[PDB]
Amino acid sequence: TVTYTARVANARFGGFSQLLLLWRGSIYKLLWRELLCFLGFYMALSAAYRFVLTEGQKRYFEKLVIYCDQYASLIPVSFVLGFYVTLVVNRWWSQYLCMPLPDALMCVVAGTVHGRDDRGRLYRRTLMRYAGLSAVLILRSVSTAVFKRFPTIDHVVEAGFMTREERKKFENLNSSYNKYWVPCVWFSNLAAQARREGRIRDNSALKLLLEELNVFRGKCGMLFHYDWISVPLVYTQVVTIALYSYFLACLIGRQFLDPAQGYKDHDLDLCVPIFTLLQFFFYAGWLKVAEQLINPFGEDDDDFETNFLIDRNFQVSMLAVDEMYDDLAVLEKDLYWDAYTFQGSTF
Amino acid sequence: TVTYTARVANARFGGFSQLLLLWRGSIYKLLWRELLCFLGFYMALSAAYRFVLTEGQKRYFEKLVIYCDQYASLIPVSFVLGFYVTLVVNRWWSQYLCMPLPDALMCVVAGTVHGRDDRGRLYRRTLMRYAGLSAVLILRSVSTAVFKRFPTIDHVVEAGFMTREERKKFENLNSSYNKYWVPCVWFSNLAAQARREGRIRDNSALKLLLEELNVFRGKCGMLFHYDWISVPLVYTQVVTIALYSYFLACLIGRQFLDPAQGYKDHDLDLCVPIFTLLQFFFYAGWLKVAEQLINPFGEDDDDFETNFLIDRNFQVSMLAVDEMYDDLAVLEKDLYWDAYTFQGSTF
Amino acid sequence: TVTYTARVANARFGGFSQLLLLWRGSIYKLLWRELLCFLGFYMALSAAYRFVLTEGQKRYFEKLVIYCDQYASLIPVSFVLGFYVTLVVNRWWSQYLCMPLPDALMCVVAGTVHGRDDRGRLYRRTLMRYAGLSAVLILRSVSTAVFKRFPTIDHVVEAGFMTREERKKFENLNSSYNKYWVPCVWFSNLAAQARREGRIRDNSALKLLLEELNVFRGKCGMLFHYDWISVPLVYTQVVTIALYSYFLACLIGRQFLDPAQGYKDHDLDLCVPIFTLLQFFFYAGWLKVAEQLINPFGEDDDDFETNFLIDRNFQVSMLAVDEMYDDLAVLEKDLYWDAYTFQGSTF
Amino acid sequence: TVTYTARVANARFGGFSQLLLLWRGSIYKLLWRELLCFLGFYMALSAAYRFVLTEGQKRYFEKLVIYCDQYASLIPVSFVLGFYVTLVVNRWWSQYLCMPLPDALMCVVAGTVHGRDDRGRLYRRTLMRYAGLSAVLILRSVSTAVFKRFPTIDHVVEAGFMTREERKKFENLNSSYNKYWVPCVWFSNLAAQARREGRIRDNSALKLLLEELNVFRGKCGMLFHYDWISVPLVYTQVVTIALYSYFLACLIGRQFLDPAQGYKDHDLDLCVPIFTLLQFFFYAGWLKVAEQLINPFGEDDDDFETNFLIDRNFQVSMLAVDEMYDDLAVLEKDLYWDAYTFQGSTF
Amino acid sequence: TVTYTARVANARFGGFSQLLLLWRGSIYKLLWRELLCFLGFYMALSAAYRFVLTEGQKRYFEKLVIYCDQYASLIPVSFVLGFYVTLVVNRWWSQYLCMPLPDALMCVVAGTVHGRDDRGRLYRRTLMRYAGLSAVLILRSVSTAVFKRFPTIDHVVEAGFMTREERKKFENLNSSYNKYWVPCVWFSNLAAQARREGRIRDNSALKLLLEELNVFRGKCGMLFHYDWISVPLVYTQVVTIALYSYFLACLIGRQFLDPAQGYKDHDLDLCVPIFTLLQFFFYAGWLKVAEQLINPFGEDDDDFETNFLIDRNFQVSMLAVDEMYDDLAVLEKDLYWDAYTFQGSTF
Ligand SMILES: [Ca+2]
Ligand SMILES: [Ca+2]
Ligand SMILES: [Ca+2]
Ligand SMILES: [Ca+2]
Ligand SMILES: [Ca+2]
Ligand SMILES: [Cl-]
Repeated sequence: TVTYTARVANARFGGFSQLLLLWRGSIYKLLWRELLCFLGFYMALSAAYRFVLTEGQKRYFEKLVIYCDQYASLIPVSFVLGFYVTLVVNRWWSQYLCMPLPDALMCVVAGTVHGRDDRGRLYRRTLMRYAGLSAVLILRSVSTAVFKRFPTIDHVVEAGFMTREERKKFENLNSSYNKYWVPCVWFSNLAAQARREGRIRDNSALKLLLEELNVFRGKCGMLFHYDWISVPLVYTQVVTIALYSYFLACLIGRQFLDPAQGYKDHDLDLCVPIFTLLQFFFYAGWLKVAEQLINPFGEDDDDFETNFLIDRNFQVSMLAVDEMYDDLAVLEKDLYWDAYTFQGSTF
Repeated sequence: TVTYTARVANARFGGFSQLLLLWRGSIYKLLWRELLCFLGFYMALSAAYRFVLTEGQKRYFEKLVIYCDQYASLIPVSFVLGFYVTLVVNRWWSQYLCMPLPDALMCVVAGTVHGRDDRGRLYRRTLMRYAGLSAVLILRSVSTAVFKRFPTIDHVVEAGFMTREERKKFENLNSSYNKYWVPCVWFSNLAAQARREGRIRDNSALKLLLEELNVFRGKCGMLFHYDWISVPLVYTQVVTIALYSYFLACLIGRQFLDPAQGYKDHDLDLCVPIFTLLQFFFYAGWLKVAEQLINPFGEDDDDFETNFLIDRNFQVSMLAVDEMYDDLAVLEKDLYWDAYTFQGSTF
Repeated sequence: TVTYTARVANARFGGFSQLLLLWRGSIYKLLWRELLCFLGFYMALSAAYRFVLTEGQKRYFEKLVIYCDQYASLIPVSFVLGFYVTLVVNRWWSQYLCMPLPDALMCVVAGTVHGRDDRGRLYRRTLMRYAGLSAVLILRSVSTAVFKRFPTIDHVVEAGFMTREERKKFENLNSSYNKYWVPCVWFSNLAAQARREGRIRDNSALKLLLEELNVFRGKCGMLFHYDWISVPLVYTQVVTIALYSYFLACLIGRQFLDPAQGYKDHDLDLCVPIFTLLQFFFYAGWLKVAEQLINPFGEDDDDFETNFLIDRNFQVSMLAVDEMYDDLAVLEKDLYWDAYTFQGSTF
Repeated sequence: TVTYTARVANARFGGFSQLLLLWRGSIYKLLWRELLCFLGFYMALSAAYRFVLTEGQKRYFEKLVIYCDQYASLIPVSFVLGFYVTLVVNRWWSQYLCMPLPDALMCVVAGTVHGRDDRGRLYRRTLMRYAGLSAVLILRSVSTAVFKRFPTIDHVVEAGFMTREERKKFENLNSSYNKYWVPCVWFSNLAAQARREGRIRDNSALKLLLEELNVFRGKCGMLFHYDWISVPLVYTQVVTIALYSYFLACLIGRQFLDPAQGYKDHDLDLCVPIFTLLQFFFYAGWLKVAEQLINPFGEDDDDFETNFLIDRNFQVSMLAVDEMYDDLAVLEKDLYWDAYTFQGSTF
Repeated sequence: TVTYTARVANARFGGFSQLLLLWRGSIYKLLWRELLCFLGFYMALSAAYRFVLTEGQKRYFEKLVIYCDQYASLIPVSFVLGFYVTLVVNRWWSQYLCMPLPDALMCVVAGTVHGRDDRGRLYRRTLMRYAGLSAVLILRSVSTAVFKRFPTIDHVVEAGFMTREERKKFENLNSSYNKYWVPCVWFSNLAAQARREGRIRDNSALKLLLEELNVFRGKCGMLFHYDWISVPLVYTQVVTIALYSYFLACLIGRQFLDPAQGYKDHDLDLCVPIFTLLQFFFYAGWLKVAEQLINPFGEDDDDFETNFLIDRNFQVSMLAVDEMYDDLAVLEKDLYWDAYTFQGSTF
């Protein structure tokens, strides 16, 4: 994730111009290799036309260039590209919204699971750790960065998210499918035990805990579903082929023809195809943004910071349910007890 | 479902190029027959023009080709195609999101339905089996793969989702409509019985169970509704006719005319209509993706894996509510009890 | 509703081609009269130009035809048509999703309203009948098919949805607005009475019943709102005028001019305007789909089957709450008690 | 609101043609003045060109007309207009969905607030009146029609929505912001008092009442937010300028030039610019629909009927909670106790 | 926020024309500098062509101008601009909807937290102050205006949102991440303490309080997420480059060429490029609206009034939970106890 929100707080004279000088998470970084390859192929073809082909071969090549220039518009590059990019971007934001967070669960646990002794601390910490463990399992299933951080369940145990006994129970479970849900069932069982023990004082509190757990588990399952159901491969292949074929055609149709031949619209020999290069930049860059966003759990610059989120979530949950439990400041009267540096359209 | 999420984790130099070599769930697989038919018809027309027609017939054919080329643009192929494909894709993702899953219900049941003896196991297993049976019934109603797996209710009984006594009750019910909902009413009655028996310990737990059951049943009903209310047949017919008529016109208008006739824009005889073939590839491929996604419960490569989901859901639910019930590891202090391989825009 | 989901389960070679042979709920059925009128007017104008007008009149007519052909593009037919059709289609699916269904309510009632005697049956049946009656009232308010089935409240009473005493109470209520909500208030009062009587055993059950009732009543109210707030009449008039004016202009601009006059682009006299007819087919068909879908409660082939839904809902609700109440099969061990015909991207 | 749903129940031969004869809430009503002004300016320019300018001035004017005709396409009228209209229409439907309705609250109150004596009637009536008063306050804040009906809080008191004592409390509250929320806090306090008094019999009933109150208050707040956060003024100014500049350019570029000058595409002098007038009609009408819908609480024909809704809501709420409370017909066996005028795709 | 809802209540003859005279929050204010720079560069190039270049240099410049004019269309300015602006506008409205509001929480607190003595006042005021403090913390994290108002936590303490003891607890918490959530955990702990003390009378009331708290905290977290996950920098760079390159090309291609050279379409020398300036105005203005809306928490005229909202929310919450608690007017019979200044489509 490359954040630039602060730079664009206000619309200024050189507002978006300053952002053109950024390299990390930039379009130049994503596309310079492809732009170089396109320019090299175009230059090779141009040099062959200028210095290799004979006069008759040059005449035939000019006819072919005119033909390609006139008929390359038949490829609906923008038609397919726009739909594909819209689908990818919508999926991208939806996937970000599906990353589980323990904030609601930690607030509920701090408010509902009680006891200042070691057993109450154990209950709260274990519930939050079960939530975090389920999140870690799903993330290592769907994210390459998290998987690299946790290439085995032994790594998860050493990171403290799972214990050795929990590891034994986890591995002894006979199931050929992803087990990211197991900590959620552990959470349900532990919450039921706490309610039966009196640590959770009422049935409404247990119900709220279970509802928060279901929301968390649903976000984990949504992450799994997004990982499984990719964007249809047909769409990806179609857009890739459209872009590739269009610019392969432009390699010929956008060639500078000899101005002495009087061809319509071929009157200025600029050598470098500035506008063809700009069009390639824009279209290939659109597709490259789609490529980067299609799997936002990779290791691109603009991909989600899943490891940072794991660390932050675990730290915050443990703090909230252990250090902050029943640790309020005395009720004091505030500043305005005795009371800077629109009413409507019809009023 | 053809998953390629891992291949596209990062935006690489040859990122989407590698995906062009996939056959299963590809555009080539879906469209090679149609492309071959179009090319064969075009080649037949070209050969007839080149070797059969007389000089005057050729002149008239050239006039007709020019006429078709100039007036085939009147058919709004992209206008209708884009709207149709957008509608189909939105319905496709919505339908996937409507497939029932027992995860929330299994967590609630493991947390709320109690008893380590045979009766408690029976309660939990039967509740999860009722959910799974309702899902199986709706899926065999709407999915051809599931129906092939379960062509009769006898198959459902032999698969273990229904018992013989439940089968008798199910068949004795006098109703001419789909009975996918019957297991949900069984679930409600059984949950009420468990609460009255004391297995469910509080009214809040029963309420949460019923809410989860309603969510599950609502997803089943949404699957039924999507199966019933197809995309309007008028739209399908209109898009099919638009594509067919446009490319039937292109069969004539895209013909290579004799360059010796001096016709504007007919100067190079390439024989093979490369760009016409590419345009057909793209437009027909867009419509073929729509065709494959319109009913995502068929047997296409990219259709949903409903049988796999049935098996996974049943296995996971049974495991969670039977083997994992009240089977927690002792409360142990975690690694960080005593405590790898951004704050905001204004900070 | 014309359902063709099964025909399109798989993407086949002749996939959407087979659907072109359907008449009921087809584009041909909706548009053949208009296509015939357009063709007749075009043919009348063509015959007048060919056999009536004098040479000078023909020259002026040719000038007018060229003028109309060149300036008819100024009418943004697709621009307005696409937005209108998108709005109509979104409203159409939303309206279908707003049709009330008693499934959630029937499950809750079967689980919460108790008693195997006559009084308990009366309670459950009356609650479900109140829901069904409210749905019937709203549907006869908004649907022409339902209104034809129930042209008076006497018809509703004879259909069994309302009793004579309930009819007296309903008619004695002094209100000038639609009374579809009255059965919902009856439902609330009856549920409160049942809870006070002990038939509903806990306050949570009553709360769940009231929440389900509110969801049902909200769907009824949404149906009322969609019926009341039509698509803005300005949009309908604008799209109708755009289509009509565009094709009235095409009646002149698309005329076949005498090829002996050497007019640019008028070189082939085909008599029949194939592409103009195809363009009219597509655009007028788009508008006709909008026309059919704008009020989906009419009597079009693709309109919702409201009477079928009323019958199905009443039958299923009565069955679920009366015959299926406390009618479970004994708890039996299932097939897999002792245990056919993907893990992630990083795995 | 101009409702025409019944007229469009079925797709008929003259389906949308009949709607062209409606005046109230029509495009003609909204746009005839602007169309007349455009036509008058065009005619003035045409007369000046025909009868005032000298030959050399006419030649320069013809050059300017050709220049304007060719370069007026640079203004992206449709590009900005479509986005603006889509935004406005989405906001319009969202705003309609945000108008508070007392139906859910009245059902809950009739089911939960008890007592057939004067005190129970007082409780129910006062709760519903507090909801209605909050709605009235917000509506008079955001709607010009409601404000005209209630130009002062004295008008609200005389309408019966507020009492004199409540008025004293309302005015004594020291707050410089809109007070539409005050009746909701009164509702919360009164519901708490009723629960403490025993009129509300359980804590779940009070919770459901408070949840319904929060939904109602949230809709009121959404109305306030929509009133406050207008569509960005930049967008409105940009679209207005685009339309105005485009058609000011068309005033010159669409002029009929002398056919004797042989200018390309200027061969027929029709005097009246039929297609330019039609294009203005369509584009200006699109913007006028946006103008009418941008604030749907004004006094346009198609604006929401806020006063009617206020009256209906108050009448229905009072009826439901006072006359219909505990006023059920005896439990009678229905018609079908002893039992007119699809199963799936795979079946 | 520049509100103009009242000005546009009705569609009038000079409806949107009046809005063109507004300066604050206008397009002119945002874009006059850029328009001036573009005009100055164009004028410099024009003067150089007219008075500096030699005849041969002028011929080459004319060729280059024609080349740029014909090939500048290859840059898909509108294609990228529309998608970018749509994304930005959707994010803008979503971000506004995510600003936390205490209305629901204040209603719940006034209805559930009881006691007319000093301790009850302390409880209610402290709960609402915790909500407001969490909102202030997140807003100063994401908003530059709020941060300027509260550049340090000392400023927050002096504003009365935090106490000195709460400040000590807040700073002693060992966490490297944003602490906006800490007041929410304080709220949970304080609500639990109040319930244990009897101030909250039932478990359902505590559950409702915790649910409202979770909604509030979720909106705060959504604000944080929107601040963190910016619009992809690739999209911003691509749109900026597209606009800049297109209008840099127009600087040359839109030059007025010497009419004596007989160049096609260069016949009228107007000196000032009116339509090029209008096109720049529209496209650059679209991008400037995107720039202003991309971070709606800056200090633009149309940015959200976060400080006003903070003040209003605190004042209203304190009033509702302190002055308005248990402060109802006696239950009086209303005006209509004894009872101004549509039924459906089928009726
Ligand atoms: Ca990626
Ligand atoms: Ca399929
Ligand atoms: Ca209809
Ligand atoms: Ca209005
Ligand atoms: Ca800003
Ligand atoms: Cl609840």
